[PDB]
Amino acid sequence: SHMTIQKVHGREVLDSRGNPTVEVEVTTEKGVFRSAVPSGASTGVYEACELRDGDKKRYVGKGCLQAVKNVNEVIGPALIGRDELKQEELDTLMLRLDGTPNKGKLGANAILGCSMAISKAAAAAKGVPLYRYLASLAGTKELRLPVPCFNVINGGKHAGNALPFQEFMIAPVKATSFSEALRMGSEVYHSLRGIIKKKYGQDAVNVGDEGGFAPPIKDINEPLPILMEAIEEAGHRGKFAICMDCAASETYDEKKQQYNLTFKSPEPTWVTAEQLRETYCKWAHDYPIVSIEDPYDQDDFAGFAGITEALKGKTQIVGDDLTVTNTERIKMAIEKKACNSLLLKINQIGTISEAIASSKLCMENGWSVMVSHRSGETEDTYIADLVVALGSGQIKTGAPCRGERTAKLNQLLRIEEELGAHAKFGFPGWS
Amino acid sequence: SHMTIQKVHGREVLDSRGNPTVEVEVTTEKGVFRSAVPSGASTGVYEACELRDGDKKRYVGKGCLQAVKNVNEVIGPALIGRDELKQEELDTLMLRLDGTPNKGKLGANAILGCSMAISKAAAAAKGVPLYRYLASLAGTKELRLPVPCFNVINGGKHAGNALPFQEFMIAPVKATSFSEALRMGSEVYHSLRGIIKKKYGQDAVNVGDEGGFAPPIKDINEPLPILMEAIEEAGHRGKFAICMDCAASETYDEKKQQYNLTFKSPEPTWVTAEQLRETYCKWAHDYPIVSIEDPYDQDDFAGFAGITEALKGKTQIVGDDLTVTNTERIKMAIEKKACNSLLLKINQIGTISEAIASSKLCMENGWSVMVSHRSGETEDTYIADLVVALGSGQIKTGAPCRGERTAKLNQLLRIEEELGAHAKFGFPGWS
Ligand SMILES: [Zn+2]
Ligand SMILES: [Zn+2]
Ligand SMILES: [Zn+2]
Ligand SMILES: [Zn+2]
Ligand SMILES: [Zn+2]
Ligand SMILES: [Zn+2]
Repeated sequence: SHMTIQKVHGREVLDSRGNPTVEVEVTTEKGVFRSAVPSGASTGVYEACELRDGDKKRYVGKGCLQAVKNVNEVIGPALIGRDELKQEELDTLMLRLDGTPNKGKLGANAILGCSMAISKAAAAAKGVPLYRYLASLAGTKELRLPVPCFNVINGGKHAGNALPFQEFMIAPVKATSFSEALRMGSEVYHSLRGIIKKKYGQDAVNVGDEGGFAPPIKDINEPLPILMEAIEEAGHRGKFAICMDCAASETYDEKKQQYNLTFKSPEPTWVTAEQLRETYCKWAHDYPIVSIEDPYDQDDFAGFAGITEALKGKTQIVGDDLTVTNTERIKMAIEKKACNSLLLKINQIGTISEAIASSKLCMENGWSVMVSHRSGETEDTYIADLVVALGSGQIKTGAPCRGERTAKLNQLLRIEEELGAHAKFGFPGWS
Repeated sequence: SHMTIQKVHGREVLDSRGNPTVEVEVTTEKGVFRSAVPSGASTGVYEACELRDGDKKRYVGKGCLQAVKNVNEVIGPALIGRDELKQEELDTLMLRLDGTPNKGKLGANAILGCSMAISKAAAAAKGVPLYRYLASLAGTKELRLPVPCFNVINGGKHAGNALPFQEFMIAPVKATSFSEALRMGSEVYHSLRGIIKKKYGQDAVNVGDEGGFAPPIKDINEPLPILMEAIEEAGHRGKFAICMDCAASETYDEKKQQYNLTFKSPEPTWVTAEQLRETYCKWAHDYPIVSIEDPYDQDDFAGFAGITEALKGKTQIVGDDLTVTNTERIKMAIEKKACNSLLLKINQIGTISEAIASSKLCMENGWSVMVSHRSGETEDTYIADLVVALGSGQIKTGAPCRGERTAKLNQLLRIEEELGAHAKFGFPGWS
C-alpha cells in the first residue's frame, strides 16, 4: 500500500487559446504526476463528451469546474489506495464509474487527465520513462522518433482568414534524425514568413491557433506553391512532403449535401464531393502530398473509400472526425475500406487504454497512425512520449511556433537524446 | 557528497518563435532539474551577451551549439560534486569562469540555465517549492500573487502590423485573487477578439509573438478605446488598469534624435521626445494607465526623469532597456530619478544572484518590480515562482494565449492553490 495512489486532485487551468481546461495530479510516494487535457475547435460529432459548465458568468460558459469536481469528488476518491500499474483495470473502473457510452456523466475531460496521470505514476513506479512504460502497455516492438507534420499555413476554424480548409502542413520526410527534421521544419517556417510578408504584406504573418501563418488567402490551392517555394528557399528541395487536413465536415451542409468553400465569408461557394475528388487527385499529382486528412464529411464513408482507393500507394487517407480514435467507428472504416491512417487523439476517446486499443486495431489492419495534438493545447507533453511508445513514425503537434507546440517538439528532442544515434527515425513509407 | 551536483547537461531546444535556445539539466540524487533560457527581440544594447553560433547553414546563424558546448565542457564539469545550496558561491564561480563584464566568453545564455537549474536542485534539497527557496535567498518577508499585466494588442517588433509601439496591456488590478485576475483577463481577451473582428475584419484577429492581437493599426492612440470597450463588454468596468510598453529605443534614430512612429512602413513619421511627453500625459489623463515602460530611448535618462516626475503618484515609469536588470544601470537610474519601477529580466543579467540583487536594490530605493518574460519564450515557468518569491505584486508574461504564456499563468494558479485563501494578491498601490 505504500506504493499506491496517495492523492488525486483536479484543477481548472488555461489552454493555449485562453479557454479553461482540466489538469489532474496523481500523487504517489514517487512524486506528483501532472497531466492536462487538450480541447478541439473542429470537434467531431462522435467525439467523447467534453464537459463544460455553461455558466454565462464564467468564461462565457466554458468553465470546467464540474469536470474538476468529478475528478475531486468522484474519480479521485475511487483511485486512492489503488495500484497505478493496473492501467486497463483503472481505466475500466473509470468507464464503469461513468456508465455511459460517451463519458457524458463524468466527462471525458475528467476521466482522461486521471488516465494520463496514472500512467505517469506507473512509469515512475517501474523506474522507466513514460515512452518506455507506454511501449510495454502497447506491446510495441520498436520505438521510433516520428516525422513531425508541421501545420504552417493555418485556416478553417483555426484562423484568421477566408481559407476554408484547415491545415496545410510540411513534413521533413527525408530527414535522417528528429534533430534534423525539427531544424529543417523551423528553417522552412522562417523562409515561409519572408515569402508571405513579401506577397501579402506585414499584416499577413501573424499566427493562427497552431502557430501557422494566417495569410489573407481564400483559395484552397493557393497555399501549395508557397510551401514549395519556402522549402526551396530554405535549402531543402526534395527533403519535404506535404500533409493536408481539410476538416471538410466544418464546410459541409447536410441538407444541400455540398461543401461551402467560403463559409467564413458573406457569400457561399457551394462545391460537390466530386468537385473535391478532382481537386485532391490534382493536388496529389502536382505536389508531394503524402497525406490527406478528413477530405470528406465525417459520415461520408463512400467518399472516403473512393479517394482512399484512388490514391492507394501514393497518399494515405487519414480519418480524424470519421474515426474519432474509437474502435467502433474504426471497425466501420475498416469494413468500408474508408481510410488507411488513424489520427490518434487521446481526448476523442478519453482513456489511455482505449486510445492504445485503437492504435493496435488500426496497425493490425495495415493502417498508419498519426498521433495528434488538439488546436486547443497546453504545456502538457504526453503525446511526445505516446507517439514514440507506439512507434508510429508520424506526429502532428503544430507549426514550430507557440509553446504548446514547441513543448512537444522539445520533449521529442529529449527522448531522441535518451535513445541515442541508433534510434529509428521517420515513417518508412515516406523515407 | 551524495547530495551534491551529479550531472550537468545542456541542449539546444526551440523557443516559441521556433528559434534555438539553451536548456540545462542539473541532476542530483533528488532528480533532474531543468531550466530553459528565454530570448528577446527588442533587446537592449546593455543586455548581457546572448551567444549564438552564426553558422548560416543552421537556423540562418541562430544556433546555440557554442553556448550548449560551454555548459557541457566548461561550466558543467566545474559544478560536479558541488553543493547546489550555495547559490551566491556557484553564481560567482560562473561569473569568474567567464571573466568578462558582459558574459561574452561563455554566454549569458549558457550561465543562466545553470544558475536557474542549480536553484531548483537546491529547493528540492531543502524540500520546499522553488518560490519558497527563492524567497529565502531574497530575504522576502511576504509572498504574494502578482497582478498579471496581459499584453493583448501586440505591436512593434512583436507583430504583425504598422503599430510602432510594442505592448498595450490590461491588468485586473481590482481582482481579489489570482484566480479571478486570470479569469477576468481571459474574459476581456475574448471580448476583445470580437470587437477587433467587427472593426477590422477576420484577418485582424491572428496573434503576435506574445499572444496579443495583431490588428492592422498604425496610430499609437488607437488601441486604447478598444481596450476600454473590451473591459466594459466582458462585464469588468472599473476592475482594470492599462500598462504600456513603448519600447521606444526601437523607433529611435540617434543621429536625428527623434522617434519614428512609422518605422515598419515605407515612409517615416518623425516625432520628438517632447511630442511623446504630451502623448504620455494625455494617455495618463484619458485612461487608467498605471504603468508606462521604456517611454524613451535606453540612454535618455533626462527624458525618463521628466516623465517619472510628471506622472509621480499616478503612473509608474518602468525601466527595461534603460536598466537591463543590472545594478550599475539601476544606480544611474536612481541617481537621476530616471524611473521608479524595474522590469526584471533574468536573462538581461544572466544569474539568479544578480537578478535578486537588482530586485533588492530597486525595492530598497522605493521602486516597484515587475517580473517579466521575453518575447521569445519557452514552456519554462521559472518566472512564476520568481515573482511570488520576490513578493513584488507585478508580472508580465503575455496575453492569456499561447502555451509559453499560459504555462506561467497556470503555474501561478498552482502556487496560489498551495498558499491558500489567506495569501496576498495584487499590487497594493493599484488595489
Ligand atoms: Zn515506499
Ligand atoms: Zn477537428
Ligand atoms: Zn483533423
Ligand atoms: Zn543520499
Ligand atoms: Zn525589449
Ligand atoms: Zn520592454
